[PDB]
Amino acid sequence: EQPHIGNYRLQKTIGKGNFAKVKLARHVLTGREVAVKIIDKTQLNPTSLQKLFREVRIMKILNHPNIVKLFEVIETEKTLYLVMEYASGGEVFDYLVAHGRMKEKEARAKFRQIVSAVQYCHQKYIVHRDLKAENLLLDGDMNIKIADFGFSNEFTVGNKLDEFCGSPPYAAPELFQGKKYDGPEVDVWSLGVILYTLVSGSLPFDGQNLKELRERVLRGKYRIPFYMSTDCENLLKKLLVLNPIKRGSLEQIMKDRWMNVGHEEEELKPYTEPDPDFNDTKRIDIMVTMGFARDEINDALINQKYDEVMATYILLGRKPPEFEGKPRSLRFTWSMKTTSSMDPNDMMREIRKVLDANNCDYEQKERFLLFCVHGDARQDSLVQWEMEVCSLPSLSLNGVRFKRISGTSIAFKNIASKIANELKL
Repeated sequence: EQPHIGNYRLQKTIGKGNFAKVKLARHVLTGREVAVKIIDKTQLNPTSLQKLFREVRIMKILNHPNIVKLFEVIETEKTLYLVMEYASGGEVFDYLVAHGRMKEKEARAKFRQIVSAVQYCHQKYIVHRDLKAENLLLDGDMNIKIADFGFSNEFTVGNKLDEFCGSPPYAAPELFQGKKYDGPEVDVWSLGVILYTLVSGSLPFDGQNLKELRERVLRGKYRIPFYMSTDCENLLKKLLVLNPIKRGSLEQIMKDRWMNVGHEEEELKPYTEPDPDFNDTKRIDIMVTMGFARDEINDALINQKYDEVMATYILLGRKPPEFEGKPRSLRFTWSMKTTSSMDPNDMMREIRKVLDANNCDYEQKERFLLFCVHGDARQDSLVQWEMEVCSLPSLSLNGVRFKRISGTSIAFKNIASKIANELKL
């Protein structure tokens, strides 16, 4: 029986991977929603267990509105639990699944938040090294929420790193060569791969094998589409520079023309951390009435070890759940390809038939939600995802929400697109 861990009631899985799985949960004392990353302690070798100490250490010190925040760390002998901020809006590549290549003015809104977060990290001498699409999540307001610092580490001027941990398509060419790197320049490369992909719909480098992907990456030439602005193409000449010394630093990037069109007054400036507010008396007096002793509270916030007591206090300064006095009414990136007037239960009968024809297996979980799976794990093509029928802000219109649980974004986009093209609603 595992419905609970610590003070949390665990819910569905919202993320899965080779060595970690994430579940949505509700804190039982304060009602807030969280994501719980479940790391199995028995399958770690010397290197992965040094990454996990680096991961919890680094998340303890980042405090930025577009970086997933840590709430509590709970340990057992064989399992480690990181309780963190739940990003309920999906991932930034959902725009490309739903709508294809993004408009530069919309890509700029997210890329300003991504660069703000990533440069805030580089200002605290932290490099992410896994800035790939799967790690750019969105909250309920579609704000960027950068996640999974598992491959992350600190850097110091004068010292160099040698690990290669991130995804090959987003990896700077120094990594492909086994070359000792300085750090923050491999994220600046990797952000150029992200921006090229959001405004063009596909990755800048790709081959049908790693040797071809490596060769294309090292030559550093990508396709300039007809619809791409000079401004955007001049910025990628600052991100995708083959020589790491010649690549801009994100401080310069912030002052690039393309990142500030539409923002002439408010230019993108380095984010300055707020001041630590570990003495909010309203939240302390709420905790004492929930059964915590004032001294235990004060000590826990001075010791800063992300235990039960510190977790309740952080969670209290998050928006409470709304007071309580059939498809869901949700705000998601709907598309006219999947919007319809048809009765939702016949919408699911249609969704289930199309899944069968493209050899997708699924399991019904709620009245309007399926968990779907397609591909073969040998071909790096296995992908799992949710499909839910949700209402839109009108009278009888409903859509189909796709959310990836597992698998590559590339493979998710292929299978989700093909289902959406063939839904007849």
